Amino acid sequence: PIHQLQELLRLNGVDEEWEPILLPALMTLEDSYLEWMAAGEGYIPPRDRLLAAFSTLRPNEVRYILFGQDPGPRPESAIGYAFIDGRVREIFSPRGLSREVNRATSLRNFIKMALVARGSLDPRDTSQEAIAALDKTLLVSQMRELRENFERSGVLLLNMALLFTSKEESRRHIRAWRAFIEKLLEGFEAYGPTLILFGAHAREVQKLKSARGLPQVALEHPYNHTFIVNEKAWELFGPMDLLLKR
Repeated sequence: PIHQLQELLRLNGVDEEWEPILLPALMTLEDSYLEWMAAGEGYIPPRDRLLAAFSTLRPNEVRYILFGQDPGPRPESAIGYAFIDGRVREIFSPRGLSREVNRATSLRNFIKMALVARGSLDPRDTSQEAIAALDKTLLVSQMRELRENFERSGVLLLNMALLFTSKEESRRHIRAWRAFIEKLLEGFEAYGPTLILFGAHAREVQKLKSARGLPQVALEHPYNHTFIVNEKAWELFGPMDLLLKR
């Protein structure tokens, strides 16, 4: 069971530094569950990416924990990060945002919000035309790069459940992973990262005894167009400059 867990961390490229925090948390899962997960069949993302959010950051670099619900329904979308859609490649296109970004509503509005936050777009014109006209030499061009700048800001992209099987079971999986999220937050108490809580998650995470210690920022949810012009979102994400290429 532990041997399997250290194989799992490996398989995902997660550094040994994570073991004091990650192994206890993963040890909160029931063991029928852990054997099944070790078989690595019947769920997304693939087992070698379950822990992808932990594969670059080290515990002492985490400054923000950004929550999502679960890896979602599309296999191509789920790559082990809470908020990033695996189907996106190019952020932009000659008419503005790419097709993949535009269908991913939350990400479309988050990117527009970032463009507004840095002052590239005026909050009253965030059309695809306004975006198409902007000079993008200094901005990232790939979803890969957006996620990497999430990690350069210390943002752990954490899903409440690290795997998905089918829509109907998502609730069950979330209940299976709660103790894990929770031991996990227990481990960060000393570090004190800020929990970034979209929509219902804010209220939900209050039920965790251990979320109580950590600082929190409750925002509404980027699927709403209102999120584009929400100045608390500008204040939180602006200093990260997530669209600036490095």
